[PDB]
Amino acid sequence: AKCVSYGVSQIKAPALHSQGYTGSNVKVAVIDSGIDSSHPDLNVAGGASFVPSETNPFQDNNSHGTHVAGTVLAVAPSASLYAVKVLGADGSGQYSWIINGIEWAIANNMDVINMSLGGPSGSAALKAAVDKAVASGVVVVAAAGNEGTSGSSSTVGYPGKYPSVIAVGAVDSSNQRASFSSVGPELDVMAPGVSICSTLPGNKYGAKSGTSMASPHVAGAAALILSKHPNWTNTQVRSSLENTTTKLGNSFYYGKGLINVQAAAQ
Ligand code: NA
Repeated sequence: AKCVSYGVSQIKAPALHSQGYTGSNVKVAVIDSGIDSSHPDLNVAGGASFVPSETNPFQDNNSHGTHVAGTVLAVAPSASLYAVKVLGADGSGQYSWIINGIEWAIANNMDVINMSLGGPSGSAALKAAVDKAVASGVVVVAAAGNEGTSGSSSTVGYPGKYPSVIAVGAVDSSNQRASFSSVGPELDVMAPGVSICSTLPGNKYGAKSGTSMASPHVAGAAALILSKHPNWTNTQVRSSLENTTTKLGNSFYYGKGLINVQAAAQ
């Protein structure tokens, strides 16, 4: 059959879906390792690859992007997906490629960007890309990272670390922060990211854990909110999202807490 991550119910999407809103007409760029468009439960509307060795953004050699992309879809089934391939088959990519995929989203008028990816070093140009995307009105979401903790140090990666990005940590089914989830003052909200079941390449399904799994729930969520309020700006979308979370533990670890889409959409 299939699975829908349990995070769809947990972030309260079904209520949006039941109000009639499902991400309709919202453009979401899934900045990852491609998306296997050949999957039946997955419809990709377009995309582009910045990985020179891997020229087909609709071919996913890793599984990462298909999974992440199926999670967005699960939260917002009618969203339009763009596969922006910046991570090759090993799971890694240049910062350059990433900016390139980010510059492609701005230019193609994406409404939402999901980056379930991260690096330990800052880039002023990656920082400029995300800032420009947000300035262009795109809602940018990224994984907060899977670096655990380190004393008092922020373990939030880049770009999750920039203030213009919404960095998403991961919770499990019982809202407990996942051991691996990065922490730090830049962590903004949480979403499920432990053993999340989603689509895989070759008419498959599988679960994975990671802030990368959390990120797409928050991105599919912004797409639900948009479909209900297409005139809201990104700033508005994002604010509703942070302002209506279910508070959990302290902020260094959980951020503002878990997102509640029913509430966010108002
Ligand atoms: Na941030």
